[PDB]
Amino acid sequence: ARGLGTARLQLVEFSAFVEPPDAVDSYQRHLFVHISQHPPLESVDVRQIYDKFPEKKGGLRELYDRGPPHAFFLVKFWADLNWGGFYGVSSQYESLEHMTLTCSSKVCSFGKQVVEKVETERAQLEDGRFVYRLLRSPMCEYLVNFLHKLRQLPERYMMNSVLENFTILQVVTNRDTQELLLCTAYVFEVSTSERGAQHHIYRLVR
Ligand SMILES: CCOC(=O)c1cnn2c(=O)cc(-c3ccc(C(F)(F)F)cc3)[nH]c12
Repeated sequence: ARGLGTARLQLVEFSAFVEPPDAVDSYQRHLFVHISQHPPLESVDVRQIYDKFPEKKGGLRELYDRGPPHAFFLVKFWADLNWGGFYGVSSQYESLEHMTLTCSSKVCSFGKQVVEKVETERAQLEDGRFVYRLLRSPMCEYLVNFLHKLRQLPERYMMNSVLENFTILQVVTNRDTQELLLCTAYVFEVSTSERGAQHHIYRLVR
């Protein structure tokens, strides 16, 4: 694996952003986190992140046991919290086979599920490949609220302390055959002021 994606499904873009209200006058947007995928990746042993994701039911541990392991990834984000209009999230996946996807996103706090978002995306055949777009989806209110509180902290190390207990688990399944296609675990730190968002993608091995 050389990127976030498998033989059956590749992540092309993900971004979490805000467009200030004056973007209508002159467009701009702030990216909190961003992955653009328009030598193999480093690996991380899954035991090292087991605590950040509750055992619970159908958690990282359970899903990873069912497999296949080449479908499991860890993304480390350095979020850019240096920026009040539209808060949005955009995702795009690609595949060679025609499928209907169910994308489940679970937000955890202190290894306890807080909110869950589930959506179904159908394929658009474009240039011999199938594309799945969910663009400009409104960011869930819990995380818009979280970002506002998070930016109020006076110290970067306090934001990292808070973000230590904050994880997202994203599961993409083939809706018709129910087989898992992709599972990404996301962990978070805050980027320093001058640096924008950054990420590091790893394969989850055990
Ligand atoms: C990481 C993968 O996320 C998703 O797949 C997804 C789906 N709905 N969704 C939101 O409705 C808000 C965020 C988000 C909001 C804020 C931040 C952060 F800036 F705090 F890091 C990160 C993700 N993320 C998501």
